Amino acid sequence: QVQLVESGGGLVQAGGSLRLSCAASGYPHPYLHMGWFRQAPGKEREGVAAMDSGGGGTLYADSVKGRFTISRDKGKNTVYLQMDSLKPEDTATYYCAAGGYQLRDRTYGHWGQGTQVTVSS
Repeated sequence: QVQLVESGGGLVQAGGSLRLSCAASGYPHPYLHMGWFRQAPGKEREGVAAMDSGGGGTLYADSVKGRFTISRDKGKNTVYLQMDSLKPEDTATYYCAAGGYQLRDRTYGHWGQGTQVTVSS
């Protein structure tokens, strides 16, 4: 139904900055949301950021407020995660998801394969 492709991950220095990209098939759902989630080894997956199709509505996990920014290029159907002031504990697989609500992972029915981010001190 909707396929999602993440890019932009890898090794980065602590204190540094990355921008992740998520390309999606078709067009953004008009009322449901697209989100970034992450899952570190041994831990449950957790929401990072989400937004609506207009782009006006955005929501962030407390852990990343003020450091990460979600946005869209409507010129495509690509959503971005700008990640600044990275910390070692931000190390995780980062996933793009579509068709869900806010940071409620169980409401999303489309998930990317995920992209590794490792933050090196």
